Amino acid sequence: HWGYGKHNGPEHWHKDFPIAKGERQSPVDIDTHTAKYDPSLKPLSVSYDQATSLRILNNGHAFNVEFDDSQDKAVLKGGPLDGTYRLIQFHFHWGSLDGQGSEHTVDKKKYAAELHLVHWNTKYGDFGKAVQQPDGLAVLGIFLKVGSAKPGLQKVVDVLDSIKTKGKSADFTNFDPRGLLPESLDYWTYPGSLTTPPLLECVTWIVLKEPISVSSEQVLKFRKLNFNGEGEPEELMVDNWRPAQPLKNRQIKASFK
Ligand SMILES: [Zn+2]
Repeated sequence: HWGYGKHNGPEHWHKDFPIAKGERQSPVDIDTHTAKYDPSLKPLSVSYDQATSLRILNNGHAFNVEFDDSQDKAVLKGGPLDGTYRLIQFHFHWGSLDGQGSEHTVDKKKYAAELHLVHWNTKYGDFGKAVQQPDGLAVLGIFLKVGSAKPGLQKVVDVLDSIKTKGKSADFTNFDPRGLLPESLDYWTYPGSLTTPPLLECVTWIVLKEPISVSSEQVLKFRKLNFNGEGEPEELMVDNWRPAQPLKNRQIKASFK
């Protein structure tokens, strides 16, 4: 099955998921000089005050912090978006080394990791229906660099030992995703895809310009996770990122000058 090894990594995915070679695949390189300011964007609205986290799951390719998405509790609106998008989960992609790990790049620069806050358009009723639509999802992407600790990340880091291996979950209530955001909401946006199989072309990407800083120790804890299940050969969950895909007939827009 697909993964991030030599034998089953991104360069193989097209065999089972031909949309891997599609017209609007993600991630992409963000060429900051060619992105264009778009006056027509609306201000981004990130409304996370009423968020209800539920659980954290090691799904074998990342860990997802899952939310109650049965009401409009944690929603994204504005920016390029029409309508209301509900937070369903967030997860990260990260490297084996601090010099790689992000999926998007900025002028070819790779960050140590990238946070994806995944939201679905409430007009489509559930996530599964939303991923079948061209405007089904909105994913807020945030780069991570290594420097100072991120205090709002620590609660995530410290539960990771309980979900070391694929298929493990743990209760994860009362986590506040506001503690993962940078100061600025300036962003780039473009139409793209899921970055994991099934690679569906259903995402409006909103990638923040300002990275967050995490500590060495925090990223090192990400790197102790396992891709494998308990009782299978240990394979560290590292380098779980898809590289940049061709931009094709897309323009990246900026919210800022
Ligand atoms: Zn992701």
